[PDB]
Amino acid sequence: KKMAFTLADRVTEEMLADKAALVVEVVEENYHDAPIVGIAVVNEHGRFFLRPETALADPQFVAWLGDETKKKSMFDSKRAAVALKWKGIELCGVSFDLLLAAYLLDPAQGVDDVAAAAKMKQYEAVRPDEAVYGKGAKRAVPDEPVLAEHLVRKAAAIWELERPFLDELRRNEQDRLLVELEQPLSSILAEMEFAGVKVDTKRLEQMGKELAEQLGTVEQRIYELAGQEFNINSPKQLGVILFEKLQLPVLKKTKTGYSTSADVLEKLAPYHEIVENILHYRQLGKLQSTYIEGLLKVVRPATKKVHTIFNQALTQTGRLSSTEPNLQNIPIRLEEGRKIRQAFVPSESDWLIFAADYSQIELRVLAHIAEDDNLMEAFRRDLDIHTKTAMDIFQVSEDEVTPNMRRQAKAVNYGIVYGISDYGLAQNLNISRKEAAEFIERYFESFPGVKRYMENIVQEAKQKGYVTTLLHRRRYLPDITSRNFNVRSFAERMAMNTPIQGSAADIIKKAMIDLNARLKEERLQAHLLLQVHDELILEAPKEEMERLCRLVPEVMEQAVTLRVPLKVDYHYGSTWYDAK
DNA sequence: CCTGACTCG
DNA sequence: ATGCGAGTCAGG
Ligand SMILES: Nc1ccn([C@H]2CC[C@@H](COP(=O)(O)OP(=O)(O)OP(=O)(O)O)O2)c(=O)n1
Ligand SMILES: Nc1ccn([C@H]2CC[C@@H](COP(=O)(O)OP(=O)(O)OP(=O)(O)O)O2)c(=O)n1
Ligand SMILES: OC[C@H]1O[C@@](CO)(O[C@H]2O[C@H](CO)[C@@H](O)[C@H](O)[C@H]2O)[C@@H](O)[C@@H]1O
Ligand SMILES: [Mg+2]
Repeated sequence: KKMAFTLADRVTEEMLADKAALVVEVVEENYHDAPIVGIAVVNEHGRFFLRPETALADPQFVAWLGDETKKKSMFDSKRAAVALKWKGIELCGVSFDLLLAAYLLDPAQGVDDVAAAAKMKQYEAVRPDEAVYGKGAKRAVPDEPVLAEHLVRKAAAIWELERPFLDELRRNEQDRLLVELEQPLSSILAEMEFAGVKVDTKRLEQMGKELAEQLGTVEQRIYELAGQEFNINSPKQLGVILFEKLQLPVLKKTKTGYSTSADVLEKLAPYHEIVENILHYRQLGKLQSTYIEGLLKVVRPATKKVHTIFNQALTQTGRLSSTEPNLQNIPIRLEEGRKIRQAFVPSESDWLIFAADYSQIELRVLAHIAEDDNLMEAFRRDLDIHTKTAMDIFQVSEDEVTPNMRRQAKAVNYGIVYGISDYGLAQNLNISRKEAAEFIERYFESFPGVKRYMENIVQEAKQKGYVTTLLHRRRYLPDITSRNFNVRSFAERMAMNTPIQGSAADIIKKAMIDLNARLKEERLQAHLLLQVHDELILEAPKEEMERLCRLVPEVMEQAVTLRVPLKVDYHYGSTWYDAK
């Protein structure tokens, strides 16, 4: 615990070796336009600390940073790349990212800093970030001496941990997943985040003004029906109004009291007309707080752009998550909410939004992995299982299936293949439990391969203690052999779902890499804006639409080659809303 | 701060 | 006990 280093005040030649562990410290969680508090470099020649003003204004250091031939090893390179972009500097040459390495080895570890990654290899010559910066209102950058040693130790750890981590990834056959998929994806996500999505605040604000009025009307209507005023957004107060004052049936209780979830309220619709109004109120209320007010709070005034952050090392299945703001959960299911999408527009005049989504993606992936003849045959015949299920459930013809019915059927298809109980299905379709049980049985009867697969994958998981995806992503499930019925059950269902969702995640990620290269290749101006799990959203001049209508679907469909074909749907328009 | 509500894939 | 994976919000 005695590490010597150089607290430099000027950049030297030895600090620019062609191989180094680099630390560009951004303390603020949201690194967009966030300050860089310090720099640390560790290479063949030594350990150095540099103040941001010093290094980032140095022509040789900036050149080194942007030199792809000068290899850098880091932890969360995207954070540094984006922070540097906001500082007008280009970062190239990142050959190793410890965050992604740790993430691939075991998502469950929740590695959020170098220290946490270090503990995976019994390395402890580095402190946790939280211990150094403190938490909450106490969070602060320590005195230079302390800060300097911290950043240098983190760089030292990355320097010493690279081989051990690559070694383990190599043994798990995940080294290519890191070097050829996640790392190149990281750079793509950095570009996407920095580019941002332009927002039509004039329109969003007008929508918010009108929403407030409509919300106000529903609010009064609710108080009138309840014969009293109360906080509708308080499940507690609401419970008293519904189950005590109004005497409605209590269909479910949670640890804190009566449940007022949407599923329960919808079931109480026949008893009082105040329940439908409350449901509507909550929807409108969510639109206002989150998609109007909340979104407006994160819009960069000067450019009218929103810059989300795609967490690439968080989900347990390989998916990405989106935060501050979350642009992966913008309304679309209900027309009222869907209009929020009219506020998301191109960043340049005469540009359009282009959206492409994978068709029945996880059913296709499951057909491949399970090798279910019927299911594979269905996709080879280009059938729509969601629509068919809709036709069967609602007892209607193909042309009588509304997009809403299809969505409900969609949830039924995925719920069944992922282990929904008869109780769950019955409650969802408001049908007899026996009926639901028969529907499920009949479902696997139709797809025996899938049934066998799910049974086998659970057994494999119990023996190996983990499951894997097509591209070797991994997830450990230690609870799978648990004595407790509940604990075990959840683990088993994770064994049934993770490989499928995870593989779908592997595919779209590769599609993004392939698409990006194709774009830069054809010198097209079109560029990715967002990824929404199984869909990619781009913007580009209208003149490039024709090319994209072929390129995007193609690249996405050819990302990987399965036993069944991949199909991509796509549309474009003046706003994200119109891209339908 | 945790719950339970909304939103999406 | 009762498909999976996520984030943000107001109220507790
Ligand atoms: N050293 C390696 C080897 C493989 N992979 C990932 C890349 C995606 C997938 C490619 O597997 P292949 O080697 O092409 O086939 P395989 O390993 O035989 O796969 P399978 O177990 O399904 O036969 O695994 C990796 O990340 N690192
Ligand atoms: N209720 C849902 C909806 C989606 N998903 C997962 C698997 C499908 C994936 C992508 O979502 P969708 O595109 O809505 O599903 P899809 O099968 O691709 O249906 P569509 O053909 O309309 O794209 O997310 C899920 O687990 N449960
Ligand atoms: O830079 C993203 C990277 O950092 C982690 C851990 O430090 O998450 C931080 O940043 C996220 C985006 O701003 C926040 O949602 C999160 O709260 C904050 O700790 C990793 O999880 C992530 O991969
Ligand atoms: Mg889809």
